Amino acid sequence: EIRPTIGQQMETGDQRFGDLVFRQLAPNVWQHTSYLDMPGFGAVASNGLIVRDGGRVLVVDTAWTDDQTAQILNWIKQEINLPVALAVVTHAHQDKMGGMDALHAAGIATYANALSNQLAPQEGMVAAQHSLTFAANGWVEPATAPNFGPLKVFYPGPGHTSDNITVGIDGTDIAFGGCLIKDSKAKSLGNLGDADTEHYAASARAFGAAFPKASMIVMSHSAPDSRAAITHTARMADKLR
Ligand SMILES: CC1(C)S[C@H]([C@H](NC(=O)[C@H](N)c2ccccc2)C(=O)O)N[C@H]1C(=O)O
Ligand SMILES: [O-]
Ligand SMILES: [Zn+2]
Ligand SMILES: [Zn+2]
Repeated sequence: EIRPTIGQQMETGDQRFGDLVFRQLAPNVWQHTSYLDMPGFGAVASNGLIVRDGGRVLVVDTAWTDDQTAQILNWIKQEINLPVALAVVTHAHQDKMGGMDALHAAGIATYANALSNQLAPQEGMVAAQHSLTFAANGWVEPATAPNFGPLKVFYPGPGHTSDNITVGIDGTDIAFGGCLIKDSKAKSLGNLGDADTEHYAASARAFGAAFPKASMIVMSHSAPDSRAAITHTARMADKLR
């Protein structure tokens, strides 16, 4: 059993598949979890999403590595057995974009914030194939996100990074904050090295206001939580200013 140093532990309802863990969150939504092993420190878990939208699958975030991301595709083939149409990746860091080459090799169309694509090489990441742009209110420009089905992509402003984006799943209780949101019991906002400490709190609140209905808040390094994760993240961020 994988017991992360950072990230949620395995609980009942989790399925181990190769080096990864999968958890069903709703009839057509699963959380993928992958682990980066740091010698002398242990494993760091990272979470993304898998969405079945009719007859295709949509992915939110890669795993840490190409091989782990290929394992996600293999899990999809074995458990869902539908074509993977596209992926949205939520900023240019390894936990979110480390497996882009695996998606590209499989013929999967990839999308990221234009800024993520611009930062990608500087951050050691392969850029997505397509760039999302955003209105001043944070909502994705519709023509840059064609055929996204239930995915509602929102740029909340600079926080964890300047490029961080978020994704709601229409028809479900779920909104995904990626690395921007930490859980309601976290005492740290994680790595603030690339963070905007002035604007973080407003960005966390903007995420909450963009997806006001969502009751299940999914994030990169904790199990899904209530909206208290948003409130708590914003309150920790208030202390940075
Ligand atoms: C879990 C993290 C503390 S690390 C991760 C990310 N860092 C990486 O992907 C690094 N490439 C990395 C280096 C060494 C060990 C683990 C991750 C970041 O800086 O936002 N997201 C951070 C976060 O979400 O707070
Ligand atoms: O990250
Ligand atoms: Zn990051
Ligand atoms: Zn992270």
